[PDB]
Amino acid sequence: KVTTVVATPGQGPDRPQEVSYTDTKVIGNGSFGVVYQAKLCDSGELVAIKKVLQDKRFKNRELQIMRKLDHCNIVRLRYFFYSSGEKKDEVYLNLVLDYVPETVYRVARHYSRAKQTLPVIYVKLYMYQLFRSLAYIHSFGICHRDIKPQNLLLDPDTAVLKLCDFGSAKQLVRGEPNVSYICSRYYRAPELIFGATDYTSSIDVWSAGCVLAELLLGQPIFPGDSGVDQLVEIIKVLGTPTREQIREMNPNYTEFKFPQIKAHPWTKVFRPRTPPEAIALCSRLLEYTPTARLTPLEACAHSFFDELRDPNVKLPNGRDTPALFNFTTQELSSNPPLATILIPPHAR
Amino acid sequence: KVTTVVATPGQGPDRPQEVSYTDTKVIGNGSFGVVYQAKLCDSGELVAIKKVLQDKRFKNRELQIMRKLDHCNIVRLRYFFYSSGEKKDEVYLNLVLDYVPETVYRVARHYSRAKQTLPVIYVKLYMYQLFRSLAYIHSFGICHRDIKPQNLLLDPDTAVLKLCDFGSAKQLVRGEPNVSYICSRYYRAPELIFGATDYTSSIDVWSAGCVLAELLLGQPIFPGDSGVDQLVEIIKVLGTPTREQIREMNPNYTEFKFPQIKAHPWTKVFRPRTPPEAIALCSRLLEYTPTARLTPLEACAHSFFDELRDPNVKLPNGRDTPALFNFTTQELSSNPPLATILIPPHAR
Ligand SMILES: N#C[C@@H](Cc1nc2nc(NC3CCCCC3)nc(N)n2n1)C(N)=O
Ligand SMILES: N#C[C@@H](Cc1nc2nc(NC3CCCCC3)nc(N)n2n1)C(N)=O
Ligand SMILES: [Cl-]
Ligand SMILES: [Cl-]
Ligand code: NA
Repeated sequence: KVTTVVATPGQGPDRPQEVSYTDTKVIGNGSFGVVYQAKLCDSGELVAIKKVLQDKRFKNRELQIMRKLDHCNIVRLRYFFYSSGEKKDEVYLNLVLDYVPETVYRVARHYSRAKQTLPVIYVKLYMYQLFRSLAYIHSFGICHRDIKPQNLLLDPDTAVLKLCDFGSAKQLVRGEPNVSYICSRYYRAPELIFGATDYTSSIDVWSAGCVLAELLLGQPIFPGDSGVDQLVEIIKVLGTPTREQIREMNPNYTEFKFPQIKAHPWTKVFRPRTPPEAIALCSRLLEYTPTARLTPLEACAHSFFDELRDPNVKLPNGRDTPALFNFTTQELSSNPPLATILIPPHAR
Repeated sequence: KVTTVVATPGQGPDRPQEVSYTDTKVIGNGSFGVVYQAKLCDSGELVAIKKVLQDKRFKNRELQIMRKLDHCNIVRLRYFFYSSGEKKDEVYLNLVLDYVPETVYRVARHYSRAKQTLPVIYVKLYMYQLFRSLAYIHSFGICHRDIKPQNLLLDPDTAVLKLCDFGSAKQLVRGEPNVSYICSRYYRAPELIFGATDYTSSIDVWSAGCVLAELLLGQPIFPGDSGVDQLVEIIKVLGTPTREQIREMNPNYTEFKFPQIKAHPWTKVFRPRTPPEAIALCSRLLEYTPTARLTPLEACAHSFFDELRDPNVKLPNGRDTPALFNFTTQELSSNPPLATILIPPHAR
């Protein structure tokens, strides 16, 4: 009922601490392992405890990444500790994360059952914060590789979004291959569908574009149970990829024949009330050619998010906007001059 | 109510004729298009009509393949015709197939939802016929590439199984590249998960192995929404692949690290009392090394199907089994001496 473990502070001094927690229950299963909710005894603060198999023979990459990340739009690591668990003779890594009450997946499914779509102000807020989180991790060469609604945590009251799951995350290095089989069905970049191993951080931009399109639409834009089926849905919207485009995605694939279809114009993909700036942003995210896609920071600076930089912007609930403009040098490092757009006059 | 088209027979002279049908209704969707049931006015016979967009550029390969195939365990293409459809000025190919009332998918789910398993006699009947269809197409060098319960049709009362959807099927040629992104989630050989463009007909055997497993087990054996999750599940059963096994699947993956995990003995994967020869056949289909997997024809000859060769065997409904032993020469061509096992005494 009250459990006590010795744990290391996620960030801060490397000094072990006694940590007591109660009201423990399973909130999720998965290929990774188990997620638990619990309450810290000292503070009363809720946490989420992600428990995963530890590879006995090399240090855990997820832990390593999560210990260097510090950002308002990434879920915080409070503590970690090793333990035994279900399977015999295994050591488990336990990541003690700040609890967050909702996910983008769950909110999006709430409006879908009400035959409604998320109000656009929320879509700007959440997508803006996702892009800021990607700008941050990308500035360290870290690619998330599994951007999807389930991994986007929301606090509905504050409209703050936090990026979870660094279980697939990896620092990408040019000339060093990467497994092609990361990323979840609907959110996978074409280069990944094509089994590329030399892909870039722009795979997260594609994933992010799929999420935005999906919030606008009320359903996934590129569904399918096979790669073929996904490609067809992609080709239906984007049109047939040229050979030049294919060579940039996976050069092994340039001589394959593809379904011959004309690009279905973007304005008719989305609902009539969809804002045209949103449609423009989707088109600049969901590009075949990886380097033609907006960077996260450029995405942040897109006109769709202008309403966020309006000093007179309020949320529906009445509350002010969360922190959107406290950008660090690290965050801006890919394109410092973009600060002139991203940090509006009323915040300098 | 009555629709009249000009259609060409699936087989025989390219002689377009008037074909009238009625009692038209939708029984399916997909990336491909839509599926209809209908009734042929002349004969009263039921058909399914697969409607798909046509490429005025290049020939339809699905059509080409289905015109050539003649086999008791492959759905017969009765007619094809061109039409107007969804997109305004676009040409649709309509494949008119023999109606079959059920699928393995539906049957398996019926049982699944009731927390029961298919009786093994039915697992024998269906999997044997599946392997027979595979031996036949493979003998022409044609790989299906999308084996899964939804593509397996059956008549409940005769117990006959027929293999549908040749939309992904291709004649494979060694050393010539193929798209890796075919085959539906759960049924995909690990070489496809690794994005191999170089692969063989043995991907169908892996898939078939996944169907056998799924019917014994009551759920898919390697679920997951990412390739990584699929692979975790695979390794938990098969154990970590050796460097050599990896090289046989995709040599570009040899230098990546994999979870160090011990094989789960195969007997403890399935519920107790699961026939041991069902388990043995599974272990010879679901092999990392693609060349180590049984051929379809070897699969048919496996002891798991001995009961089918019994002169006294009957279906549960009391009728005789369908025709299981009337092999052609083409069918036996991969390994003709296997006829000794495959055609039992009472059938010669
Ligand atoms: N575990 C885990 C996720 C990240 C995650 N998921 C969370 N869910 C929550 N809360 C849930 C929101 C969904 C509704 C029930 C609790 N809180 C946190 N910190 N995380 N963090 C992963 N796969 O890495
Ligand atoms: N079209 C199509 C499927 C094959 C297919 N599916 C069928 N379903 C039926 N009948 C349904 C099966 C069970 C559900 C009711 C009707 N009949 C036929 N001939 N086919 N043929 C494909 N993806 O190519
Ligand atoms: Cl035959
Ligand atoms: Cl049945
Ligand atoms: Na090979």
